[PDB]
Amino acid sequence: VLARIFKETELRKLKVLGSGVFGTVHKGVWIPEGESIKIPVCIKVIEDKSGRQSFQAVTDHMLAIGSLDHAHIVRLLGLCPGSSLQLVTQYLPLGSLLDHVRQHRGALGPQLLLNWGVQIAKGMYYLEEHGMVHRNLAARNVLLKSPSQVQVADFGVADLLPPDDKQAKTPIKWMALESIHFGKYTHQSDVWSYGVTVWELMTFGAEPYAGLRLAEVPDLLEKGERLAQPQICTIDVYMVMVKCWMIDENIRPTFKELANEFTRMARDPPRYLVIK
Ligand SMILES: COc1cc(Nc2c(C#N)cnc3cc(OCCCN4CCN(C)CC4)c(OC)cc23)c(Cl)cc1Cl
Repeated sequence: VLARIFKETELRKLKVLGSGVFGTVHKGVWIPEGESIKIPVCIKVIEDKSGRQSFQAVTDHMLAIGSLDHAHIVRLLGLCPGSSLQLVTQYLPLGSLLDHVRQHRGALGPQLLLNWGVQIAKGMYYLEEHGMVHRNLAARNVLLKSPSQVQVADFGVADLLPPDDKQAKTPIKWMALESIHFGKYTHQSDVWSYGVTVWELMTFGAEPYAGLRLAEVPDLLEKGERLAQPQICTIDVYMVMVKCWMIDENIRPTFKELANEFTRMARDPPRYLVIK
């Protein structure tokens, strides 16, 4: 695939859906010139409020995000350079998997939970096979394309911005220790974030390290503390998560191994998730 470079005139933002550190997200419309059609899209505006740099040039890394497509990632339809960067995707109205599980909780049933572990790993495996480091995997950035199928969103976006060493800006509770301590991001550090994400699913959207201050999270990890075993998880599921949070980057599983292992468990869900 190949992403489109939009003219500013064929994009219109219509409503803010959210706002974080990696930009503001809008419901939008794509109006391709002269075709008499208005296509619903989702628009993420990235503005560098720290250093006030522009995004007028189409970098190799923006083209890399735009040449990826897979059933379990959100395709980047295109972008629109400018003083702020606009990223354009399909609009997925069903929203985020985090909100879904928080609302329905155990009513979702064990098959769907394990199936989603498979799908997120397959999406991540695709991204790894194409050399794309996500840098911000989390249950909030897994989106429902359908009631049963999810897609990994926001891959590559953190790299669109240069680091600011000015003295909360990054998602500490989802990050591998090597990323916190050294700013190093790899497919192996995406595996750590994957383990947190599937922990979010099995707890139905509990907050990781619920009541501790962010400053204290690295020290607890080095001392060997980890997210607790979810109530529905048998020891076999939890052990897959624990291997994801090894400080040794080389002991963590691969995305191929993770998709394989959740495939095997999804073949007999109640032997692995026990939902009262
Ligand atoms: C464009 O670029 C990017 C966009 C995104 N984020 C989203 C992507 C994608 N992709 C796709 N689809 C999304 C749909 C959303 O809202 C749907 C449900 C909300 N409704 C609000 C109003 N009430 C009445 C009903 C529910 C949404 O909300 C925040 C974010 C979405 C990301 Cl994570 C990264 C990049 Cl680079």
